[PDB]
Amino acid sequence: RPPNIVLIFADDLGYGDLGCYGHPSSTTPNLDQLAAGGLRFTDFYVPVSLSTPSRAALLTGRLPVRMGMYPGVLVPSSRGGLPLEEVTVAEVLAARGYLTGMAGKWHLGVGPEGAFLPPHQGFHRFLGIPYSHDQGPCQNLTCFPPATPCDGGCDQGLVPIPLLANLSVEAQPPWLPGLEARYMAFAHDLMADAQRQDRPFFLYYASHHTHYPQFSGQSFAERSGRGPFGDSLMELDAAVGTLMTAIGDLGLLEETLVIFTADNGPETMRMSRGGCSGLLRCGKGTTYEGGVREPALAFWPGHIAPGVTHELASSLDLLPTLAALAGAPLPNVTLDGFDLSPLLLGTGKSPRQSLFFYPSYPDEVRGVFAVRTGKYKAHFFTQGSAHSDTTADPACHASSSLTAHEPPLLYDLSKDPGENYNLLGGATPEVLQALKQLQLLKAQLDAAVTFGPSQVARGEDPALQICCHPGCTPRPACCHCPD
Amino acid sequence: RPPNIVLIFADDLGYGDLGCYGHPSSTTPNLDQLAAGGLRFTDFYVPVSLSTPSRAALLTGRLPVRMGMYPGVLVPSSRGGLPLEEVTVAEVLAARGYLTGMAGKWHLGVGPEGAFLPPHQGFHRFLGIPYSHDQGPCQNLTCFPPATPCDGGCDQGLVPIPLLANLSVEAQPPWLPGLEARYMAFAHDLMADAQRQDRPFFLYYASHHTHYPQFSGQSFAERSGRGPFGDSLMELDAAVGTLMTAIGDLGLLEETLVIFTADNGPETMRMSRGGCSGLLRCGKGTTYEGGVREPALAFWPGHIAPGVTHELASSLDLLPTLAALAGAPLPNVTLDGFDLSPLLLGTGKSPRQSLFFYPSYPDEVRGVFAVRTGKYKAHFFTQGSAHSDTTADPACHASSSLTAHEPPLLYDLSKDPGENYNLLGGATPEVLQALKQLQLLKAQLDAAVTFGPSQVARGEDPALQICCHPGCTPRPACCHCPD
Ligand SMILES: *[C@@H]1O[C@H](CO)[C@@H](O[C@@H]2O[C@H](CO)[C@@H](O)[C@H](O)[C@H]2NC(C)=O)[C@H](O)[C@H]1NC(C)=O
Ligand SMILES: *[C@@H]1O[C@H](CO)[C@@H](O[C@@H]2O[C@H](CO)[C@@H](O)[C@H](O)[C@H]2NC(C)=O)[C@H](O)[C@H]1NC(C)=O
Ligand SMILES: *[C@H]1O[C@H](CO)[C@@H](O)[C@H](O)[C@H]1NC(C)=O
Ligand SMILES: *[C@H]1O[C@H](CO)[C@@H](O)[C@H](O)[C@H]1NC(C)=O
Ligand SMILES: [Ca+2]
Ligand SMILES: [Ca+2]
Repeated sequence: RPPNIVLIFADDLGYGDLGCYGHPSSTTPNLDQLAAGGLRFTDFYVPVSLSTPSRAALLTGRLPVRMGMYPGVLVPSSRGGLPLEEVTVAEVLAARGYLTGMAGKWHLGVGPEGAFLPPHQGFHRFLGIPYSHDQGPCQNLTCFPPATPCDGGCDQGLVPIPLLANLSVEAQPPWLPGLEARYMAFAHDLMADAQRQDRPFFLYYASHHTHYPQFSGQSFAERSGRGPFGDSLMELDAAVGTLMTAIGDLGLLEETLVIFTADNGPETMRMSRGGCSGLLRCGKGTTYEGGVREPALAFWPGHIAPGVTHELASSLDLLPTLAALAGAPLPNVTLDGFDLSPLLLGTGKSPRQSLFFYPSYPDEVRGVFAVRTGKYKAHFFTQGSAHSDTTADPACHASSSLTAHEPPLLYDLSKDPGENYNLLGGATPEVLQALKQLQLLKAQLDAAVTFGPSQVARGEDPALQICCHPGCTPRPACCHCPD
Repeated sequence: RPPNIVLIFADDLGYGDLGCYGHPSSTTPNLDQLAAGGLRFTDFYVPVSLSTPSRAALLTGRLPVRMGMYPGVLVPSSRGGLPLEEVTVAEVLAARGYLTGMAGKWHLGVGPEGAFLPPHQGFHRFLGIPYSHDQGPCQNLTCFPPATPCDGGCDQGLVPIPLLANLSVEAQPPWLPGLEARYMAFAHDLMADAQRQDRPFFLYYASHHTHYPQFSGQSFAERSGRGPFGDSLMELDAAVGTLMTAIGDLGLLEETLVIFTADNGPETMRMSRGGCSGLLRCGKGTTYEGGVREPALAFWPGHIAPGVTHELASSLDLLPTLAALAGAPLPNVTLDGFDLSPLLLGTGKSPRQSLFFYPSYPDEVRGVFAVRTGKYKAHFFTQGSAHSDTTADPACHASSSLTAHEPPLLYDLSKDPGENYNLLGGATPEVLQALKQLQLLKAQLDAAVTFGPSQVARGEDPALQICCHPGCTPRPACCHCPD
């Protein structure tokens, strides 16, 4: 019998946000304990620094550019979404007799009759928002009780964010200070049912947590010490705790594999209400460490030895890793990941020796922007980001345009993870030997990988906006059904 | 019977260097365990971001500007040093019947016949270099065995660094790849003797560790994963381990209070071979968090509850804290510190509510550069530093000259410890109320504190350079006695 997999996927969390990762004020008790009793990756990456592509790669285990999950992210009125031909981790496990279930943010397309929603991609049960919770007007919405409004107002001219239970709207807009509660409930039931069915569950908890606007329940409002972002993180931390408790009460501790990560770097344009990359450079939207290197914590008593690994690993490896643990047959499609089970089980090292990064807006001409092999990371193309704005380092700002590099900026991450000192900026046979390998790795991938038809380029059709009242007037303002 | 105090004082270590503080490659096993089994301060500060003044404040418990320990640091040919009228933590404990002992860097003056050396300031035994180990030519010196030279060559035109055993030279220059060994030996003996004398020991371990040039024994050379700086840190970590072991073998675990800290922020001009402030801003020489906020770890089983405190605390508080634990009578002099024992013993909160910072080169006209109260830190004067050069943020570079601020740059460290978003940059009654308190605190201190006669201004007399061969020729090149 395979393990009970629980894959938590935080939204917009930085490398230096968790308490166990070095943040001064952040309050993350449950996660620190999870990290104290299980593996803690120091070098865990994501292929792209954005929600849509990152999430796409997590579920399919393939590079975003293959399935056309570019450029940028999907909006509510988008026509495209994650192709059904693409097999997700949920589909692979479902066939293995798993009771799959998702709670929260999808952001992988909605389409016509909801053809791109979770139920069609492999999940049995679902409860959550089809996209980023800020992609809908939030002027009237309350982020913190009793009646503290959400700052910014979010995206205007759009239908209020709906809370989809499978394929039907349960609320619109859902009460944010209590949205989290519904997810934990949905989780507990999913696990309980799976237990009394003698069936292994797969809980994909994609939290809206630490993505803007920052929201929380009365139990966390001004209770973190780190303000709005802190309160929102404290809730995410509690959510992990309640899940661990629920699993504990069911006696499934040594029979449950828990994984935690974030989809991309901190949106620093959010300032005091945004994440923190820590020592890493820049954040969301950039190919710098601060935008692609996300935290990670493996937990599974009796199988996962408590420690800290520096082995190379990516979210692209989760599908094969989880498939291997479940004994589930791997798909025919060419996966860009590896089986990290040896690393987790402590029976060997990670197969990951090289990493490839693509920008927010990629293209077949330039190709991969950054490539890492061992401790060396080359930067063939550097670019700033609006998401990485307001910081002290000008290399992150949107002002910094796309610049080419020949030879590429070579960084020894083992001694310079902050990417401040370029080696080629001037050599050493070791460095020179690495340069050649990195330049070849790029060329070999660019030639092999072929960009799939851009889904985001399919266009926007406002008629696709999920409305609570079908055939309503005047849309979209008339689509309501609060709690 | 009072506790066995062991005060470790690292040299040039950053906030984000230790593994338990969030560094990706740093290898610090022993220190992480020390931090896992005892208090870990997230907000621990030092009055000035330089060796001499910082160290002066540690031992005397008073602000560097009072005793004239400015401007900058003391050189080998300096005439001044820490005034004997000033009572150190060693003197207070000595009267309490403590077997005081120091190992390593002094950097608090040498003077004429060594009138400023440890033996005159309160230490019974001593073994270490009278100042920074880079303040002497290191072209021929070996930093890493078998024969890997020290980079940079260090300070030229000076007498090679001597290893002073009390008041007499034991070696000059001492073998660096084995200097650490001598200190640990000296420590073990100090503790053993104190034990068989039924007397409490006071071990002040001022390591040269992580100060340039980076050195290490064969047991750490290319063994840290983080290069030269990593190897040097791994040794410092081992040094802490061997001390813990020695204390363990003597059965003095629950009877020994261990404290770890650094004197100032990371010298970033050293680049890949320098420290790391982490999320904090700038480093050594600046009044920014990265230069004044140092790591800290309290350890004392059965008395120190394992946790992480965010309470305000400074190195200025160590003297009174340690004096209180030892039951030792506090000196008549006005101390700028507080008794942190309640915090350590978990019987209460810290008395520290405000912190004051002075620049590398201070003056009576400008006064304190930065003031902190609770979670707000004002910047009345900002300045860069040559020590903080080569970084990405231009506010740290020496290029950034001393600029005044009215109103001062107000930062809410609880949500913005990185000092990126100025509040007054534009308010909130809370902020406005804090501004007034901070502006008053500055004015009240500037008026009260009177600058003591600048010791570093006393001049340089080359005849004061410690020479192995007295009445030698041709000096200083002729002062030798290796191992
Ligand atoms: C999503 O739809 C499925 C049915 O397609 C729901 O599953 C049933 O849920 C009830 C409890 O509400 C159980 O008693 C049934 O055994 C479930 N059937 C199966 C086949 O699993 C599921 O609850 C729905 N979830 C949401 C959030 O709407
Ligand atoms: C520093 O000087 C003191 C004497 O002033 C030395 O102390 C003696 O050390 C020996 C061992 O070497 C002991 O047997 C004596 O009992 C010690 N006497 C006292 C009064 O403590 C000390 O060893 C010297 N240390 C160095 C490093 O030179
Ligand atoms: C709140 O105001 C916004 C415009 O600021 C509008 O879009 C929304 O419909 C209003 N809703 C309520 C409940 O007042
Ligand atoms: C080594 O060379 C330096 C000059 O580069 C000189 O100061 C020193 O005395 C020399 N020592 C030896 C042992 O060669
Ligand atoms: Ca995201
Ligand atoms: Ca120093």
